[PDB]
Amino acid sequence: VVMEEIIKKAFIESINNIRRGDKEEELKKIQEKIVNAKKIVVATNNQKKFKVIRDIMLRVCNAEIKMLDIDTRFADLTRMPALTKGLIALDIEKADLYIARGRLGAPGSGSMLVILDEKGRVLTASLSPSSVIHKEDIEERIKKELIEALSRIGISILEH
Amino acid sequence: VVMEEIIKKAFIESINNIRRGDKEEELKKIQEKIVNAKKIVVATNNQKKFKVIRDIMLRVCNAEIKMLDIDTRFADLTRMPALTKGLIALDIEKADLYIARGRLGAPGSGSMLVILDEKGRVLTASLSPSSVIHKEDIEERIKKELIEALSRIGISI
Amino acid sequence: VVMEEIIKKAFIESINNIRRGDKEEELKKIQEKIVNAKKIVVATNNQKKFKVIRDIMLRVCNAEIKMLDIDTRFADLTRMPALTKGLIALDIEKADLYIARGRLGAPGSGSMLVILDEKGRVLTASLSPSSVIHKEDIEERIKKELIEALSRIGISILEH
Amino acid sequence: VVMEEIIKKAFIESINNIRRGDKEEELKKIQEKIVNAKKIVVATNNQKKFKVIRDIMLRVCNAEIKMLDIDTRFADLTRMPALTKGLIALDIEKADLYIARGRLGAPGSGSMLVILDEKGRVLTASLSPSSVIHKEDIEERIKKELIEALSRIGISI
Ligand SMILES: Cc1cc(OP(=O)(O)OC[C@H]2O[C@@H](n3cnc4c(=O)[nH]c(N)nc43)[C@H](O)[C@@H]2O)c(C)c(=O)[nH]1
Ligand SMILES: Cc1cc(OP(=O)(O)OC[C@H]2O[C@@H](n3cnc4c(=O)[nH]c(N)nc43)[C@H](O)[C@@H]2O)c(C)c(=O)[nH]1
Ligand SMILES: Cc1cc(OP(=O)(O)OC[C@H]2O[C@@H](n3cnc4c(=O)[nH]c(N)nc43)[C@H](O)[C@@H]2O)c(C)c(=O)[nH]1
Ligand SMILES: Cc1cc(OP(=O)(O)OC[C@H]2O[C@@H](n3cnc4c(=O)[nH]c(N)nc43)[C@H](O)[C@@H]2O)c(C)c(=O)[nH]1
Ligand SMILES: Nc1nc2c(ncn2[C@@H]2O[C@H](COP(=O)(O)OP(=O)(O)O)[C@@H](O)[C@H]2O)c(=O)[nH]1
Ligand SMILES: [Mg+2]
Ligand SMILES: [Mg+2]
Repeated sequence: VVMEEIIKKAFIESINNIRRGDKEEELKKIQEKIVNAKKIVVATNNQKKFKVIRDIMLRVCNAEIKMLDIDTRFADLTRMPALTKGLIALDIEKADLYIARGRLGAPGSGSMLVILDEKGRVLTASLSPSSVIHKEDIEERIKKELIEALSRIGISILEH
Repeated sequence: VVMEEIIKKAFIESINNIRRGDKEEELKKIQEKIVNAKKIVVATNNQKKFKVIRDIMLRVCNAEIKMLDIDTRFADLTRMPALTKGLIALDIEKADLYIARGRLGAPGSGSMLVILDEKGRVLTASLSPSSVIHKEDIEERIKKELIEALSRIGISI
Repeated sequence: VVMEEIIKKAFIESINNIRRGDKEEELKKIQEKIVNAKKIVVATNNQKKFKVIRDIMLRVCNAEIKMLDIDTRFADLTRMPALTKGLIALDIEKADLYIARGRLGAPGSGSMLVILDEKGRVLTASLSPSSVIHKEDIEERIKKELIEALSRIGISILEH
Repeated sequence: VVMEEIIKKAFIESINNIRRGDKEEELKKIQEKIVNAKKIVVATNNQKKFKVIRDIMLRVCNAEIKMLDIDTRFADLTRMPALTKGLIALDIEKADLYIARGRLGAPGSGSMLVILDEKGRVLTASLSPSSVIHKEDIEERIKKELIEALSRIGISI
């Protein structure tokens, strides 16, 4: 069943006041979109943030993965920089998923990593404190944010 | 030093390719906005949700804390329901801080708890998976979400 | 050539600070999207708005055109209700274009008619005052809105 | 009565499915916020957009009026740049009214002039076609946009 249909049903539940959380069928659909993706676009500058994310994604899918270099001055004055980044990618490349990483909200708010589908829907995301608290190397943070973003919707990065 | 000024300095750092992450002064300003709020709106009309959140906030600040008048479940038809719940609150009550908890994104995407300031800025947030994964009490979950949203910007219970 | 590439060119003009207005290639692409649509969804439950819109759109394209079948009234709790409606249609139906009409922003701000494509981009739009001021039948207002929305991006609705 | 309270009444009409169009009381409130503004910010660092808009607003109010120190061109890669510009002004400046002018949506979609209040709500707005269609100077178009935005909410010169 198409994604549009599963979503119309969750919306009807809410109108009729009987919506009692996320459903199994919904999680399954999000899993499918991710593992069967054919094209993925990652929004970063920097050839080594790209490498951490590409090596993790090749473990869950058989997709072509392309970097896209976003002049970030055009995202970091918006209300929600990471989310802005993914949508910039959405407008200028055809793909099945878009992954981006940046400031969550107002300055001092820390990090967000987010995954969008081909219509801009937020499928999953992950968060980190300001580096002034967690004090980890940016590469190591990206790894953890990705692994948790995949696992909270049911995709394990371990051997099957 | 007022919030407008701190954000201007951060914005001009980004214009000049000098921004190297969140600064000390930015964390301290957020911390202050939260511990010094005189009025907090919880963007909900479910009494269970309201109660866990009111009781926790009462340990970090000294504010009047009220729930909303109308059902925020109608936010569940937008792209980012939790976010929408905050902005609904902001439209219909004056307050220094708005707290809202709902679905993150599309159906299946789990939870988001977010804290907004009086102009709708996003100060901090935390996320959980769908409950069919974590299998916890909703009151337990809200409790862990709020504690993490505070500790990540440097407030400890 | 594809919409992603045309938008990329425009984004690279802004980055390089030589973006001195919309380009003819941009207008042509938007016209083409509208003229060649096969499926259109009108994000309304009002049979009177639907009819003005369907009778006008049939003059410029040869598409299947339908309305939305869940309640749209809850859009009126959000910041930009006409927009929200278009995005609710996007999320629950497959189509090449979405057309919505509602309140512009805050209570008292009048009406917006808006047109989105399959990825949620805003292609064109038009406004009316509150009817406390303009005082006209709704059908007449819908008609004028749609006509201006189409012609400001270069689609003539007249004889020929 | 305050804006929050007028907005809550309208939201309750929608929930009970009795809302129609705009109310008289709502128009008067918006009129009153604009005519009595003490501080207006024009969301731009371009002097030419600033003068046209400053000159028109002085025909309807007695506000102090300012522009910004930073360029708002950095909004032009978002989905709705004119909106984004207004929100960038709201984040770095306290005012009663914010006025912004930019692209409506996607490239080729024309222009939008938009007015926000102190919490970011959209009060009124005006659109033009791309200039390759209308062919007029930018100072003339901005002048037309602003005059229509005020008259559509009932403020005339
Ligand atoms: C993950 C998710 C949250 C959500 O919004 P909420 O207002 O937080 O939750 C609506 C209902 O969904 C169920 N639920 C949400 N979170 C939880 C949870 O963490 N543990 C349990 N047991 N149940 C939950 C409860 O019945 C809630 O009352 C909605 C509407 C959704 O579709 N998915
Ligand atoms: C939290 C935050 C993130 C952010 O955007 P990003 O693209 O993720 O980071 C831009 C720079 O900000 C710093 N930074 C962000 N997160 C981290 C991190 O987790 N560890 C380290 N060492 N540094 C980081 C790095 O120097 C990056 O090169 C920006 C732009 C911001 O203001 N705050
Ligand atoms: C319609 C449109 C507007 C727009 O942003 P703006 O800040 O309003 O204008 C950017 C440049 O686009 C040109 N422009 C915009 N509106 C006009 C106009 O009404 N008349 C003329 N002659 N030119 C205009 C000017 O060169 C502006 O400096 C952008 C960035 C865009 O891509 N399209
Ligand atoms: C200006 C405005 C519009 C609006 O939403 P809409 O879907 O555009 O219109 C809602 C109802 O308000 C009335 N109405 C709206 N626009 C018009 C109009 O232009 N002429 C007339 N006669 N009536 C109108 C009709 O009863 C509509 O069905 C809402 C919900 C609002 O609060 N304000
Ligand atoms: N009797 C009556 N019903 C109305 C009027 N305006 C709207 N309605 C009802 O409300 C429905 C929704 O219309 P509207 O909210 O404009 O549609 P939307 O564009 O889907 O939001 C209509 O189809 C009518 O049944 C009116 O003036 N009189
Ligand atoms: Mg309606
Ligand atoms: Mg003919």
